[PDB]
Amino acid sequence: MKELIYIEEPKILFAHGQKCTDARDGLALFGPLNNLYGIKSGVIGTKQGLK
Amino acid sequence: MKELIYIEEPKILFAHGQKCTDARDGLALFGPLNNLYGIKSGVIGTKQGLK
Repeated sequence: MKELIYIEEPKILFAHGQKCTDARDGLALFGPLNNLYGIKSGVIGTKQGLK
Repeated sequence: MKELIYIEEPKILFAHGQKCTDARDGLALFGPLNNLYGIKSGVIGTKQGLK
């Protein structure tokens, strides 16, 4: 037989120095790294498409 | 002796549809017309000058 070696799943850091393999799970529980006060979004498109 | 008329003071609109001749008083009581979630301020200068 021929050996296959497994690499440990990398961890991505989130807010408060917390680590988690999953991005969605870690982000939903610990939050993002920096504080964005708000997203002032600009919208361009059809008036029907704005709805 | 010559005539001298007076014009009514102009009013400026604030939040909640409220009007006030002054701006400092108008903001101090009613606030601005639109809401900015936050101001992300970037600073360029010396280390001493950032203090």
